[PDB]
This record gives sequence, structure tokens and C-alpha cells, in this order.
Amino acid sequence: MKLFAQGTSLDLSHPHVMGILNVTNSLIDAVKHANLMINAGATIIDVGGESTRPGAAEVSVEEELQRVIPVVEAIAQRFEVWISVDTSKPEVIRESAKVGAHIINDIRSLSEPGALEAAAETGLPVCLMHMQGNPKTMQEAPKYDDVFAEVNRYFIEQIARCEQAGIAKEKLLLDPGFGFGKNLSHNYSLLARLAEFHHFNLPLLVGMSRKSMIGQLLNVGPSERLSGSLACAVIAAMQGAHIIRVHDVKETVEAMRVVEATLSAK
Ligand SMILES: Cn1c(SCC(=O)Nc2ccccc2)nc2c(=O)[nH]c(N)nc21
Repeated sequence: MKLFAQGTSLDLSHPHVMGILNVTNSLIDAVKHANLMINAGATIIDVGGESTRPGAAEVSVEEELQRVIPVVEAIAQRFEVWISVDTSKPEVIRESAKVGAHIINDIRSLSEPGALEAAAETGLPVCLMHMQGNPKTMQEAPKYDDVFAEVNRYFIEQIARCEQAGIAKEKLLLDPGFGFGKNLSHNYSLLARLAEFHHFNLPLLVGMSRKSMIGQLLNVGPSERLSGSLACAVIAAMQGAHIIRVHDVKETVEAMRVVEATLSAK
């Protein structure tokens, strides 16, 4: 299983660690952080200029472009690493691809006006993530009759929507969207049944690093969640998840080697 973008490819025969690069001189530092994550073994950098917590500011198109595009460019020029852009805005999707972005990672699965068309035109890989509602309201009272079945249904419909716009199935990644309109119970149901999403024959991407599903279980703050984050990452990668989105790259990469050695022997 492979992905293709910007003339290169990503070989998904082993788990990949995707390092988080938040962009909120800013440019000097982002590049430094990207370099460390690459030295620690990250094969993808996820660049994002808009926060997804409920009180977060709606960032304007011009503010998001100013923060994200120079970082994406500066990485594609310096390094061989793949670049994921964490945006919902067609303009950022377009401008990101023009300066070397390899993956469109949209928490809203191209629901914004023009995002679907913009993504198709780039020809890049697209991640389709599940969220109930939207970031400012999704955690109030998340509800499912059956959370696995409903996330599954959502992937069926969104793959179809992507194909209808000329985005081939082979471009797509799927992500159950841990913490995106889900309580503690919902998150763990999804993680326990993650391997069952393989029936789509598509790369699974997961993001659980330092999240509330760990925080509520250990009753600790974000800085104290590493062990819980590694446990999540290992549980996911053992079930065949292809890309793991994390803050702590060195440690996750180390844990992924142990998983890979275990999977190779199986
Ligand atoms: C951009 N993005 C995010 S941002 C939220 C976050 O990191 N929260 C958070 C960070 C630190 C502490 C607590 C919560 N989560 C995902 C995900 O799970 N999947 C994909 N594909 N993209 C994603």
C-alpha cells in the first residue's frame, strides 16, 4: 500500500509517525521544530494554523495563509519529508499544493464550500476524518446509537462523495477522529474496533496524542500524558493503523519499531 504526491511516494508497509507542527520569528522556529521531528524519525509533518478546541478563534483565510504557506514551502525546500496540511479552506488547500504539500488533512472532510473541488484539482491524497457536529459544540453532548456503525456509515458516504468529484479511492485516507464529538466511552469503542475499518482497503490515520480520552482516564494534564499516548499509538498500530499523529515523535517512533518487529514476526 502506497501514496503518491509531488513526484515521490510514501510506502505504508510499516507505521509512519506524523509529527504535529502548530503555527500559532515564527518561521525560524517552525523550521527548527520540523528538523528535530525529522531527526527523531517523523516521516510526515502536519502543519496547522487553526486550533480545534471549542473557544478557538475562527482564523481568517488571510491569517491562515500567512502562517501556513511559508512553513510548508520552507519545509519542502529544505527536507525530503512529506507534508500534511491541516486546513479546511480551499485557498489554503490550493496554495499549499503549489508550494509542495503532499496530503490534505481536513478535520471537516472537505465540507466547506469549494474545498471538495479545490482538493480534487490538486490531485493530492486526502484524509477523511469523522466529526459529529463542529469544533465549538461537538463535545457538549455527543450521542450515538452505535458509534462504530455510524462512523463506518460516514466513511461509506464520504468516499462516494469524494469519488463523485473525481477524487479516486486510492487518494483517500480514513480517520475515526478521536475526540471529535465523542465521549470517553465512544473513543474507546472506536479504538477497540479500529481494525474493522480495514475493510475499505484504505490507509487508516489516527490522532490520539495527549488527548482528553487519555486525560480523563489518568486524571492528569496534557504534559503528563505521554505513557497513555504511547499506549494509544501502540494499540492502533498493532491493529494495522498506517499513520499515527503525535506530539512526541522520538518516543512514538521507538514504540513503532517494537510494533513493527512484532508485526513482522506474526
Ligand atoms: C488536526 N487534527 C487534530 S487537532 C486536535 C488535537 O490535536 N487536540 C489536542 C491536542 C493536545 C491536547 C489535547 C487535544 N486532531 C486530529 C486527528 O485526530 N486526526 C487528524 N487527521 N487531524 C487531526
